[PDB]
Amino acid sequence: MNRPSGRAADQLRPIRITRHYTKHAEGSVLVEFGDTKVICTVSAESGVPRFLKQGWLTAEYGMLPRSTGERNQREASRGKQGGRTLEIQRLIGRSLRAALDLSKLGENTLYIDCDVIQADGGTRTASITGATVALIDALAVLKKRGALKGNPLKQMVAAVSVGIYQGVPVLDLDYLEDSAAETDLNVVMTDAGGFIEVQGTAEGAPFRPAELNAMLELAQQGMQELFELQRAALAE
Amino acid sequence: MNRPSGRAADQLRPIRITRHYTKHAEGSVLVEFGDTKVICTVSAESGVPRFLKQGWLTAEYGMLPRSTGERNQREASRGKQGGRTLEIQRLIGRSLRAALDLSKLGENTLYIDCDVIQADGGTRTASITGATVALIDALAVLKKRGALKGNPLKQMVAAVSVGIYQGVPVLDLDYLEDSAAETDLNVVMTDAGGFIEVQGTAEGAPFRPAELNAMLELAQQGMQELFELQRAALAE
Amino acid sequence: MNRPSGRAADQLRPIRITRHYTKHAEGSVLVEFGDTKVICTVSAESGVPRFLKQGWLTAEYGMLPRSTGERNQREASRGKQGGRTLEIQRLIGRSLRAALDLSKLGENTLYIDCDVIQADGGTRTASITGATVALIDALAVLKKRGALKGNPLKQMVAAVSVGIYQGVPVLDLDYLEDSAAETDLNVVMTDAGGFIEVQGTAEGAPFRPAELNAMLELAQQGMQELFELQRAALAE
Amino acid sequence: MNRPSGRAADQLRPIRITRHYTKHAEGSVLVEFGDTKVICTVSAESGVPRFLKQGWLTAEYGMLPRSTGERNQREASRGKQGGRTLEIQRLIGRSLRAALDLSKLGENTLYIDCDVIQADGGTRTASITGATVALIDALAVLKKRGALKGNPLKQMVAAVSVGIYQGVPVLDLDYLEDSAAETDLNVVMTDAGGFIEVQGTAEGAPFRPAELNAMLELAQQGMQELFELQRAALAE
Amino acid sequence: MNRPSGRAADQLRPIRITRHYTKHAEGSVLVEFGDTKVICTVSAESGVPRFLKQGWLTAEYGMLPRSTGERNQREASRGKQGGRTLEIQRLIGRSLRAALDLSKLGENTLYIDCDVIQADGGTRTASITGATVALIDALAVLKKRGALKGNPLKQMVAAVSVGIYQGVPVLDLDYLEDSAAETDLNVVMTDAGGFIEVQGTAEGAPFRPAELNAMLELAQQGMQELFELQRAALAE
Amino acid sequence: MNRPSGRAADQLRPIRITRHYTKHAEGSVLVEFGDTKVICTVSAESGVPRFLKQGWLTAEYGMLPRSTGERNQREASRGKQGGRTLEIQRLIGRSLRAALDLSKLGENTLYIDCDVIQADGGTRTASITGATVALIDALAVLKKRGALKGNPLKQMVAAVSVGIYQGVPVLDLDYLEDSAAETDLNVVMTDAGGFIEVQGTAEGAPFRPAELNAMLELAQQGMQELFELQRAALAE
Repeated sequence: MNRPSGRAADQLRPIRITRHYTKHAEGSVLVEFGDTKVICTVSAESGVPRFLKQGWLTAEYGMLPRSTGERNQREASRGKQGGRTLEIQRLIGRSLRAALDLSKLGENTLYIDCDVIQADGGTRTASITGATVALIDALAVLKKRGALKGNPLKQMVAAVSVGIYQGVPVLDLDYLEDSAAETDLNVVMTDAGGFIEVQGTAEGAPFRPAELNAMLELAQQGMQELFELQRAALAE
Repeated sequence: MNRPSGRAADQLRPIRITRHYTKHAEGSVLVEFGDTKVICTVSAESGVPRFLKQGWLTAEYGMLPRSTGERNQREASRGKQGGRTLEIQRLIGRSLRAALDLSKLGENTLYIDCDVIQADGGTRTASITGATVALIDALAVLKKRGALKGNPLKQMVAAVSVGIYQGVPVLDLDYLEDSAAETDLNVVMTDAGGFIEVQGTAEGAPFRPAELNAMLELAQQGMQELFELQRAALAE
Repeated sequence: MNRPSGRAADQLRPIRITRHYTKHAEGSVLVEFGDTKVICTVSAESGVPRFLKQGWLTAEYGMLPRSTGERNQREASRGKQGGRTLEIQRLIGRSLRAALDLSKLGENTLYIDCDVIQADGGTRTASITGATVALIDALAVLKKRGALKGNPLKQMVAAVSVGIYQGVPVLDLDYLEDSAAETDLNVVMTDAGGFIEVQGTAEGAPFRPAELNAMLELAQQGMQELFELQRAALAE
Repeated sequence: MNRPSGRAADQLRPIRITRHYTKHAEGSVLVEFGDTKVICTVSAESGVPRFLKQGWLTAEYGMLPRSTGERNQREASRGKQGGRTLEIQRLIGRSLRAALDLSKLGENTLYIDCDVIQADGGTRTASITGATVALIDALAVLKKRGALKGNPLKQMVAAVSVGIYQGVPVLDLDYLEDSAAETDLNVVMTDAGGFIEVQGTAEGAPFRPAELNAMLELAQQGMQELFELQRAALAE
Repeated sequence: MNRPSGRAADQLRPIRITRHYTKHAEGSVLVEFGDTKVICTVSAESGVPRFLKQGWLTAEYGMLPRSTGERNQREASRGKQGGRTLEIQRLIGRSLRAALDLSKLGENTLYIDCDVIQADGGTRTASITGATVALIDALAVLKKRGALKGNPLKQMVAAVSVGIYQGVPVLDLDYLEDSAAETDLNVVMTDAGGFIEVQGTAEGAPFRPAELNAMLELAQQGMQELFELQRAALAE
Repeated sequence: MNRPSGRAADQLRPIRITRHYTKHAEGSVLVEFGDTKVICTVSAESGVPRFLKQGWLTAEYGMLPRSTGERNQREASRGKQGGRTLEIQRLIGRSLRAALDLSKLGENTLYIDCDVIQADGGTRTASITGATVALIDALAVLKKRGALKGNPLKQMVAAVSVGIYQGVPVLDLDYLEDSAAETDLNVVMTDAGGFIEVQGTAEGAPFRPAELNAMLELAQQGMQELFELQRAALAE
């Protein structure tokens, strides 16, 4: 079993999170999972949709037409967001809201925008891992503006994928591996080691209990390195 | 812990699958998970999208405007299918294709249409469980027409949900339970006991390993009753 | 002249109206005109569009993808309602509003949803005939809730079609007859024997006065059986 | 009973048909029904949609934003054609195809475009009456080009409306009358005096048999003047 | 160098502006630049979009399907306005607003609708030149209604094009010339001889300074005749 | 007159062009005009739209939701590209095609994608200036693949804007200046000093001849520095 990148089965790709990446957002990060590069921004808006309950957070995902090996059609000109985009967006939104105590956010709405500049697998996991850092920077801004009702950060959140490649569970899939793997798992967890999201899919041979547990265990292991990178970035 | 329906935590709702429900489809079933009633039809078409590889199977999901407690906007007049619909459709399509050896299906395309007539939770799981029966009836039709290349049925597939209600994992959620539960799990498995799909989401307290395993174990248990019902229906 | 179904020229198909068909709507009926099966629900909403004048009633029509012999494209995924759908919807809305004294309905809006589960001609006429029964059940609900300003039911309404098949006017067309007939008539009438809608179209030989009168007379005749069925259903 | 225009109940508005109105179309007419002014063009195209059977004819309807008393939203910017437009378009298409022996049209497709420059009721009837003249001019062009298979003109077609105003059936409704009338009738007939289309609708008191016959008789009467105007225009 | 129309390089096409063309608009003009015929209407509406600052003016452009040599698809049925339409609309809106002191217009919104009945080049320039006359008629109406805050007419505005045909700058391009020319210029100026819009584009040989100045000088020259025609029309 | 950035009236912002920016495109550049940062990629595709004549080149423009001071709605979710986007896209496409001898490009189609990562005025001019460099890199790739018919590069192309700020013509506008200026000019020129595009617009006081010439002269002056930067980047 030899991964295309020469990486070991339990080895993450080189990762880097850069804060204050673009100048307008209350929070802006360039997150890099190897060749996967995504810009995640957080935009604070006054008011809320239809609540009286707490604040709100919603997310959107986008890809540059040639962030991919083969050009992908611009959803703007096709006049419609595909199933994949909607799936990834919802995931991001759920994941980030799970990290917040919306009642302490105030009557504000946070807009998360994750745009893939260069894709090579795991854009959704990189997006969540990086968006969390951007989110924290944004909360510091709103706190400064005295627009919050306490510290809404419940707990850090990160994500990573796992897939069966050459019959072996490998961590943090790149495009080639994801294209070849018929069985994969996307996981979103917190600092406390709690799962907020687990999604496993099998196109051919169904994955059995031990198999799933094996993938789950590999993901948790690598999750620790991600939280570390997030903290390091926030302390830099 | 008392479920709204008075059902035990490990008890499925009354279930029934009726074949040859509507007269035009090559396969048509009315599947009932308690008050959740869905019509699942299979439409065989000659030819395939863009392949040379095998046949194909794709699925669509729909709900009647008042199949729900509160009227839901007709996607046709809104001129767009929402995120939920796209999510459910993709799941159904993946699940049913997993049940087939597309290479033995021939140069044909199977259209799966799952429409909710009355909803009360678990429309996607009922849809998959019932669609499989409809799919088998459809394969018998194509076989008769001598349009297949062997028996494409790899293995039966069924689905069920599980959620944390009143701090307890309960099987086959109705609308009230799903509305209250912040942690749930949707699972799609096969006869051999293999998973083809596992999706767990937590909006509040993240679910821990044992918790997930507990939900997974409850789902598998109830999955056996579903395969039984499917066989009984096909032998009737 | 032998109709495909073996039915006489002045014979309606077997008809049945089932009330309280699905559990959420204020009114819900399964109406059956032979093999044509439509679910008609009525959804009461507080308030009105842009009036100060009276209540309101609007209708929508839909078909399951395989409610037809040949699969029809789901308007939701095509992202647009076709001409036929809009035509049928408007007809239903006009027909049902004609049955009401909107000034006695109160500041409420009634949503009529007619979805074809199985089609075999006359879906629009079955829809109107059945929707009226559902509408009455809904009015009883609003009356109970003390949300009305008197009894808004002006008069019962029903509908039926007529077409020239094999050179002979035949009543209540099925799909085969409608497909073959180049001259047809759709009629919507009331208890008092008044017309609220008359639509005759000829694709080939134009229909002459006597011809139209003949079709009109045949429709009125069969209309009496429909009002009878509606009353019987409401008294059951 | 005094009509707004001072016109008698059986009196048509001043009518005029001008051929070769705009220079690009194979047929182009400005038809005027009083203050209702519509430009009807016919565009000949080589080939056909999906036939092997005959030629084809399809129609489209449009209104200038201020062809109406109150500005109406441009369907182009709303990105959608309303129910009214689709209804009128289909009617026009059916009406004009009824006038043709499509088998003698050849493998060609005729595009009918009816655009209202100034509206004051009866735009659809004026459209049909004028489009027929444009259609004939277009057929002469294709005949000259030797693109036809004989003379496809089966018979002239014209249209007019009738409505109950002040309790009296009046011929050729203007906007004010149509706005006030709760009962109206649109009719499309041929030279031979045959009906190709009859549509009567009642919003309040249903119209009875004699009433309908009365409206029908008034329409036929005025139809003769229209065929006369069409012939006069074609002989000019 | 011989222009298709036999016109000299510095000669405008025959031009005519007819006011009060259609009866509903507060301002309505038929403007004719040779075979290019456009109807320009102005619709006054009470209130404004999102301002507190002044009134507003916005414009829309449309073409009849066969106003062109070859039928152009109706944007209404395509459900979208093309790039060309949006470009022309914005230009018209900017041009006409430049002619107004919006602060003296009051809390009103003017809707400009320019629809091409017959096209032969320069529809956008004819549109602006004619819309200005319609705009003035509309202002007189609002003034009469005492809905204005003074005279908002800052200065008359007109437009014309210039292009390199056969290596020579020619004024007011028709369709054939515009189709052949790789270098053209559209200009919008005022009475005082000031430019509000200048747009030059070269598809092949880039145009040099002197070349541009030459085109600019030719346009200004012909602009005087246009202002003359506008005044003559308003004094008629 | 003091520009917000402290820049002189004839001083360009700091500019930088980085080639091979993202790894998938045949050409990819990050172009920076001060705080305006745009990624321009070129995607080579085999074949052409509807030609037999030469190759083709088309362009698309996009902005990240928070590439702007205030979040701008994602066109993908709005399901439509605004007027501004279409305008900029067309400009880019025209500009880049002007730089090519499409007959020497072969039966290929070049897709230009310009996405704004951070905006601060002049995104369209930066886009064109940078896209040209990306285009050249892409041509070298196709030449290597032996897919071209000679060297299609006719001449380098660059662009810059000019506007009246504080009554003075200033070069290369940032967002603040563009927001304040009522008179601006966008220009696209070639190496030979030829204009391929000139667009001047005035919202208030119309710009006179000398004024336009002054802006034009300032633009040409700064254009030389841009061609220099492009060459330097290609020789690096």
